[PDB]
Amino acid sequence: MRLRVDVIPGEHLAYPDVVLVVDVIRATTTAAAFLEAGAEALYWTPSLESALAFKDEDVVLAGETGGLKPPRFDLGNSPREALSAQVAGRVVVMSTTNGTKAAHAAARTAKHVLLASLYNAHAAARLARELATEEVAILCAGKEGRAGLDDLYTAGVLAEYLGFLGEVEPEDGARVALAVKRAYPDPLEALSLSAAALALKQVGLEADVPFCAQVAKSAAVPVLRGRVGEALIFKRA
Amino acid sequence: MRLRVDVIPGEHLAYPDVVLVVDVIRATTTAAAFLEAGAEALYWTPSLESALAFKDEDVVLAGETGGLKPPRFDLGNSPREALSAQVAGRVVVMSTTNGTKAAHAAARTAKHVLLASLYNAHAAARLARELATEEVAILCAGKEGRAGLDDLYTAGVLAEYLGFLGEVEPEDGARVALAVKRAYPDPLEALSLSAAALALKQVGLEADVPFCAQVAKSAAVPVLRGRVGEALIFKRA
Ligand SMILES: [Ca+2]
Ligand SMILES: [Ca+2]
Ligand SMILES: [Ca+2]
Repeated sequence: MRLRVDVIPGEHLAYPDVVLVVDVIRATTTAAAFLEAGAEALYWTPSLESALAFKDEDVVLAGETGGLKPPRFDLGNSPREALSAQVAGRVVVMSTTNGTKAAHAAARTAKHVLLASLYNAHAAARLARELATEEVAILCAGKEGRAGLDDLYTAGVLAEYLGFLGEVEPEDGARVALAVKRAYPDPLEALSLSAAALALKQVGLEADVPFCAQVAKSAAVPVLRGRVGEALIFKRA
Repeated sequence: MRLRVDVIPGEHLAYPDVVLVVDVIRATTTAAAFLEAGAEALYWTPSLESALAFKDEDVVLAGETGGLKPPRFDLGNSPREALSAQVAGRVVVMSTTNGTKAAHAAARTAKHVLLASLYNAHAAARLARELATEEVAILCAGKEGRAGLDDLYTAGVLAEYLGFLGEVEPEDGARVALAVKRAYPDPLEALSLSAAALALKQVGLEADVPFCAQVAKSAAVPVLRGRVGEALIFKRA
């Protein structure tokens, strides 16, 4: 079973089998939290305006620009606020920056697209292995072409767990991700040292970092199951 | 001093101060070997075609596509062959797949561009610290949008040495590079597990890997000093 980590997305990159998309602070952690709270589905849109379009339907609008909730949205991108929100049985539309680009990119060629985080890591890894036939790839969203220490650490936790579950053939990115995991046995340390955590502290949202540093506290795995208009439709596996 | 590592190049990425460009297997190692052999200058172009335009009496053309010497070139990209080449006092023109383009990307904005490898690591790190005033960035060439374990290990060796010289404030990429260095006590293991080493084995050029794994065997540091047409002009510092 090949094990691959792409440290940043690339328009030209292709995925032959499974792809675990990671934006641990915060988009993919928030996505899992909404499904853990019972949301019927998550619609990930490619832009703020595209999410604003559902603003009339029976949905909850969640998202951020610069990490902060847009004035017309119901919720921001905090996974803590997502987990406690009244969304059971509801469709949540999410508009986030780095995370949606990565998912739309992987969705271009992958057979399966899963949204992974430290929060749902063991369940996400187990489903990836169950669905894979030749490769489990992990795509780290990073930020604007530069890799994130937090996403790579998460990819290292996933890579290590996948190795615990069965044999794996890693390539370079996966060896890099495992090295990042080995260097930070503490998930909260790896995440708190990251640029994404500092960005949240600069806008007063650092309380979200410990939530994102939780490991395997949810079995909710968003899986790409369809598309409507510009939205990718994720459902709980 | 800020310490930055970009795990892969990006067209829009900018560098405010010093950049150490790394393509350890093999372009930046080969660059240093040519200067160790006495070459007067290295002209790095961004394509085979542009390198060929510099053909002239006593000019040596070196390079590769798919790791192999192109038909019209004098030498390929082996650092062993570069070190033993008849290049004393001559201009060596090079075009390679990853490294020479990465240098052009950094040179668009950097104040200083140095070509770094394990082979000249300590001299390169010392020169970067001497020239820097606000930041030393290390640009890993990788391969076609994906990070290389070998370039990141090399960046970690450089990052560690820069830290011996004074205060460093690392960002995410630099912490990833240092984690890769810590994960591999033997530079030959990081390099021989890398996709770049396996790609050389596919075409029978793997004898160059041990050469690339030498640490601080040369004091020759190619430093950017000019540009003529499509060639970046590097001289021995
Ligand atoms: Ca992020
Ligand atoms: Ca290379
Ligand atoms: Ca030109």
